[PDB]
Amino acid sequence: ASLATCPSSVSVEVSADGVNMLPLSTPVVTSGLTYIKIQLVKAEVASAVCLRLHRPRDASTLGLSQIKLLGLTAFGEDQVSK
Amino acid sequence: ASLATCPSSVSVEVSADGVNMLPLSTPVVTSGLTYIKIQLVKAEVASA
Repeated sequence: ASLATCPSSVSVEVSADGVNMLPLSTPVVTSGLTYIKIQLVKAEVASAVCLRLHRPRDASTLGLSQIKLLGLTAFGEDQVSK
Repeated sequence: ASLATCPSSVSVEVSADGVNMLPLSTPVVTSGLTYIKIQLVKAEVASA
């Protein structure tokens, strides 16, 4: 409804062991985006994730609706050619 | 109310004589801006 409060850029840091927190890339810009998709080409073994959301371009507040964490569990063509 | 449709960048061109249309600068990004302000340091005599 009011995405003027959407963060300008978000920086994701992951932790397989849950303590060593390492960045993944430069903060991806998110201003003016209705649907935030961050694809991971390589599926990452993660126990802890830190989301550093930066201040919006023309706002001092953050308005958020839902966080989804899409992944696979341990037991939940090109792969043979090599 | 719904600024998801706000343009990403605007490129302003002026014409003192109204025919020779020429750019002023690189398009300034504007996505996620509620108030679009372009300050002109040197005031410009523009007809178009």
